[PDB]
Amino acid sequence: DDFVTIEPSEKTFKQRRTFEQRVEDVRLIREQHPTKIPVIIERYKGEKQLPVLDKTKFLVPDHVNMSELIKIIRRRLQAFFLLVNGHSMVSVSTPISEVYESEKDEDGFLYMVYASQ
Amino acid sequence: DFVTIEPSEKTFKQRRTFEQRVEDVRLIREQHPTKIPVIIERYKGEKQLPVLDKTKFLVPDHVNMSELIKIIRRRLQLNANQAFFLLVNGHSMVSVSTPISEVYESEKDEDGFLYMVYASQETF
Amino acid sequence: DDFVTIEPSEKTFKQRRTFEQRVEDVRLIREQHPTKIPVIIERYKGEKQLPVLDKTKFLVPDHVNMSELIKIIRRRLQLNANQAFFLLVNMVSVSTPISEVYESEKDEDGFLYMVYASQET
Amino acid sequence: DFVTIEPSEKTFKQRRTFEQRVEDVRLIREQHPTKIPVIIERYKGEKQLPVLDKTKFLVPDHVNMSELIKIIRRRLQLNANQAFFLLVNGHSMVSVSTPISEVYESEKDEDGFLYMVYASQET
Repeated sequence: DDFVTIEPSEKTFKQRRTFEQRVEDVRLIREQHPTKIPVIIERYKGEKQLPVLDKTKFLVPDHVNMSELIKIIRRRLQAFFLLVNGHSMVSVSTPISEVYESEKDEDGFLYMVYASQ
Repeated sequence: DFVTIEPSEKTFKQRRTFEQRVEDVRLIREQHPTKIPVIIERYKGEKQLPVLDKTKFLVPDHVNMSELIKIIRRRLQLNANQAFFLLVNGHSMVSVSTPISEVYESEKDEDGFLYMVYASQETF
Repeated sequence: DDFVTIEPSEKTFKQRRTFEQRVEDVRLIREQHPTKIPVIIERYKGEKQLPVLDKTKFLVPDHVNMSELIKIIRRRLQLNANQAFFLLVNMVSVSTPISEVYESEKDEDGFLYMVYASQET
Repeated sequence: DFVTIEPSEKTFKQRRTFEQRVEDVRLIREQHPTKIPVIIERYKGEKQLPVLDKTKFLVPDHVNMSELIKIIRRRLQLNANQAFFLLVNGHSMVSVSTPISEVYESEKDEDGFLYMVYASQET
């Protein structure tokens, strides 16, 4: 009745922050952490089996391959797909720095979604 | 805000189960029957040589330790004046004339990989 | 309380000077210094760990080899021995005199181009 | 009229103790030997220019003041016509071609930081 629904989060990262805000975000973190890759990791739009994670923004050291990042997200989530830009599978031995070079967004973030296989 | 990931400092062996590594060796043997699977990493306390990016190597059966030493020396861009040691299983010093197929059958790990570590002279 | 590292202009040498300009730069410096090799040394585009070099254009005596050049640039960047620095031409033998590397690896414009990174690639 | 809200604002030196700052520098010296630690703040009575996104900077040794001025003008997103002065210890350096590593050796503060203030007027 008189209860208020207090909650996050209707919108994704790109919907909650403007392009100019995201560009400056990436600039600052790359200037402060030059050897880390800024990764946005969100739940796939359709997903309902896997749970939502507390945090969506990750600083990933250059040399960590996708396999270790997948393991880290698996543990944080407590059949798993980590899809770059919402659709792309990458070889799990690719270092995150190489994924960044080829798949980074125009805003400078690297976007990934996780989803049940 | 941002979650900072601390990278694992585990070696190749520590990152994979025995089942996984034995399977790896089998597949390598299937697809590369004339190659020795060699894991080469930096000596744990090394301070006079940098870390190489690649640690997983496929080495032809017929070469000697000297040829493998020269290949890794060149990846490191080392000078002739610069001492360099390749320790099998982190502690075994092999005659450079020894064929690698011989080092493999004699020093390979239980998992089927041949493990080596590289170090400078100042480390000793 | 985290520092911001500043970067000066990161336009590459080939973006800063046209082909015709670079050919003329080489013609002039080679007639001025016939025993020296004109070398362009630049940080790899993806490299962030190593600092940017203060200069791009180097005149390297004919007899100096890559091993000595690497030592000199490592000192210019104030690197410690355990820090990775890999210097790639446009890998070549580090004992070869740069005059011989120049003859076999020089660019169409007459410069010898090198790039450095924290990985051997 | 308008009510002018004027609250005091702490500078970097008022936010961090000398022992905090002097150790920050000594450590930056170890980790970034080719860089100069610079504090850049807006002049307290500045009436035109906006606030810079950050205060603590590492500047490569070879960058001269002319280059640094161009970099900060870009960070502030200024029009070309907007006046901008980058004052080292409150004064403009006559040579804008001296490497900041040399500026550091004559202008650093006791804590090891090199302090700059920017303003739209040189006096």
